[PDB]
Amino acid sequence: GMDIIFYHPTFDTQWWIEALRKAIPQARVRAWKSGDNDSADYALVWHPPVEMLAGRDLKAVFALGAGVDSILSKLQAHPEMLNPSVPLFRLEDTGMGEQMQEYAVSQVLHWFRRFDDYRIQQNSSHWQPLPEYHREDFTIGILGAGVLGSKVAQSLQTWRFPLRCWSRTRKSWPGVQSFAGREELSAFLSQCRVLINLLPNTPETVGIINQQLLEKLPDGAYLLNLARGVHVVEDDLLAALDSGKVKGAMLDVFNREPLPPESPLWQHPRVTITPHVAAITRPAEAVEYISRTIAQLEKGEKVCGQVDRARGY
Amino acid sequence: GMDIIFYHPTFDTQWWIEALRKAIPQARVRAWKSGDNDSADYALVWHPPVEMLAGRDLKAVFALGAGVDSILSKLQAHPEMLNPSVPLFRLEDTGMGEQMQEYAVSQVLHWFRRFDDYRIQQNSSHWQPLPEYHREDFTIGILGAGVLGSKVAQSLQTWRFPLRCWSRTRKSWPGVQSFAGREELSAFLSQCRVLINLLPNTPETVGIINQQLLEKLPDGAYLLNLARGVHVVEDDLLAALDSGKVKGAMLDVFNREPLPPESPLWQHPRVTITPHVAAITRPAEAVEYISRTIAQLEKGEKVCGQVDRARGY
Ligand SMILES: NC(=O)c1ccc[n+]([C@@H]2O[C@H](COP(=O)([O-])OP(=O)(O)OC[C@H]3O[C@@H](n4cnc5c(N)ncnc54)[C@H](OP(=O)(O)O)[C@@H]3O)[C@@H](O)[C@H]2O)c1
Ligand SMILES: NC(=O)c1ccc[n+]([C@@H]2O[C@H](COP(=O)([O-])OP(=O)(O)OC[C@H]3O[C@@H](n4cnc5c(N)ncnc54)[C@H](OP(=O)(O)O)[C@@H]3O)[C@@H](O)[C@H]2O)c1
Repeated sequence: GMDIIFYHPTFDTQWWIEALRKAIPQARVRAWKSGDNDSADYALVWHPPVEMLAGRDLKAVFALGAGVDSILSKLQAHPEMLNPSVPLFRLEDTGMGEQMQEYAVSQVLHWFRRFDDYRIQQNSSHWQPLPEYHREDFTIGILGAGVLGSKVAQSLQTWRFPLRCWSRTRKSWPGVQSFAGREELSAFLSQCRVLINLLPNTPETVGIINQQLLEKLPDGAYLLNLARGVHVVEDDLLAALDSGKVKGAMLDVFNREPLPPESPLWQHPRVTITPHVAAITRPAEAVEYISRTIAQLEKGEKVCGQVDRARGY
Repeated sequence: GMDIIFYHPTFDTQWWIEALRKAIPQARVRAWKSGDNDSADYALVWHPPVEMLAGRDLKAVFALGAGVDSILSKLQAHPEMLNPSVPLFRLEDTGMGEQMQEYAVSQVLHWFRRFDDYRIQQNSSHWQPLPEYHREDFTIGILGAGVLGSKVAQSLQTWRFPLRCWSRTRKSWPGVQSFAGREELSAFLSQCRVLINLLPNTPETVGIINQQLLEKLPDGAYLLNLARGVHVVEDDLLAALDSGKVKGAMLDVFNREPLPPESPLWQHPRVTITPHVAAITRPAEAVEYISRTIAQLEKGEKVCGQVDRARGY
């Protein structure tokens, strides 16, 4: 027997309540409303009101996304919101791995096969075969080598691209050269024909894709920003696009979302925009992950997807 | 010891001569010019003049492409051109398998992830997440189930799309439903959300993608024409694009190449054009295939890539 409280600003709350009840048939599940200070064992949340969590000795909180910068930022502003005893979990993969693979493989191949150049030629009804690019000139760098970065690297290794990754700690993936820490970032960047961002938003990574980073990339590089908008200094990117340093950028996330209509990114010729849909939260998969994790916690088994609040992700 | 004659209208003849000499060091290799009636054992050709082959009792002819409709059409007009004793080979895969996989996977995923819809929205600086498509609604049909069709099917099976193929004779690929012959074509087409053309050009397949074929596809279908332009009745395709039957078409080949500037395909909003570059002939790989095949022929080993002139491919 357990009590679960659920809160999400826009999802179908009734659907989630019914799905959780079936997946955890001993659970009593309820939508949280202001004033509800009754007991709860677990909370499933996205942009929770401070009142929902403050003072609660919960057994766990599950954030309904892969990224937790929104909740950690709220906690820094409202230290009373989550007691230090409460473990915080995020959604680990739950179908977002495959979605990131779909997006990255499609667009890496799109650029590798010069579909952007052919489109420009098509606009003028101009027929012209172009030289083939070669894999040896198309090293792919993955900024962030975690749950999603590993999946993307694996799918691209299938296509025989040279690969490198960047993280805080060394990785062991065969055939993927691992770079670690800020002291190795310039060497990492030097060969990245395509730079794929899959970092979390933390104080240590804000603004990392800036003028100084972009200048270290090879000429005619491509940027795929799949992580958070705050990683990219948008005016520095525009300057690199305008100079020809960056040949193309595909961006799924932005400093402000929805991306305001005055942003020059919308109409810039070498930019492709998607509205934070690279890997969406699928409710059924989230319910399965959460129910399995609660069961593991009850059995004293090791759990993977716990957030380290001191580290920030 | 052997004599090889080489002819190609545009490739780097001197490079090919030197590469063949190194790959087959007992071979005497020469570029063919009008008037050369000296002896030859093997001919490597693309759009050969009739005079180059007429009357020659060659041990084999190698056509420097995957498709042989150009040479077979010439032979039908000039029956003296190739003696019936001369076996005809084409390029089998030689890197074109992987190239077709790159093209098909990139674009299938592009459509599956609604990048064409997001681009339309981007053109108006409009932010709007769209519903996910689901694999169960995205059956991919491969028209032609040969060397290249099998490779494309295999790469797409990796992504868990439902798959079906169409050919003259039954296939055994696990997880790919095999349809065979014109009597089964309407059933094949009924579920194809994406139709990928990898047929050869033969009298039996000319014009197959016409009004009657397109009307049997599901609504909002996609066409990827990677094979020959003569397979598609361009005015029927335009009508299906204009009515909304076909949501998008990506075309690498056309009835006339270069595609004339008056064609409505160039500027049509849901059409993407590439200039017959889906899988190009790579010289080094072609030289390796040809030298290996000649060695197998000398040893009396079984050879795969022989054209059946009676069948037409
Ligand atoms: N639709 C979307 O666009 C979408 C959907 C899902 C997720 N996301 C984003 O993707 C992010 C990644 O998700 P994930 O599940 O892969 O996270 P994860 O498994 O926590 O991976 C994070 C990775 O980033 C690295 N990292 C963190 N701080 C770093 C630093 N200061 N220097 C170098 N590397 C650093 C970590 O290094 P270690 O391996 O050394 O710890 C780790 O490899 C989320 O945080 C979210 O923002 C976006
Ligand atoms: N850059 C380009 O755009 C590019 C590059 C390379 C090749 N191509 C094109 O791709 C074509 C395919 O190459 P490939 O190497 O895969 O050829 P292949 O191995 O000969 O495959 C041909 C396939 O088409 C099927 N087929 C032939 N006639 C048919 C009919 N009347 N009804 C039903 N199915 C029929 C065959 O059936 P069976 O299996 O029953 O014999 C076979 O599966 C070439 O002929 C060329 O035109 C284009």
